[PDB]
Amino acid sequence: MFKVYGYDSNIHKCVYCDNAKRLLTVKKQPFEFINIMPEKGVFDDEKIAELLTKLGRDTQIGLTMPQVFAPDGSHIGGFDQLREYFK
Repeated sequence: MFKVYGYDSNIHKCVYCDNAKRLLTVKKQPFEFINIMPEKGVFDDEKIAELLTKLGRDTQIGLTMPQVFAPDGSHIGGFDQLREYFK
């Protein structure tokens, strides 16, 4: 299943979050959303922590959301980046 790290609407807004969700549905793939910001204060270091490790072993200065991850456990990217995953 695909894993998306971004916003929904209750805590934070997101226009590209909905668009992408449609992309998958169009391809017929199992996936689920995950709110990286469970609190209006700060994102969830728990999910954000494992995320950082998911990509590699460095840092991301300005990483945008939502961040998706392949079922097997890999960094796919956003829409365009993921579109490549689909093709």
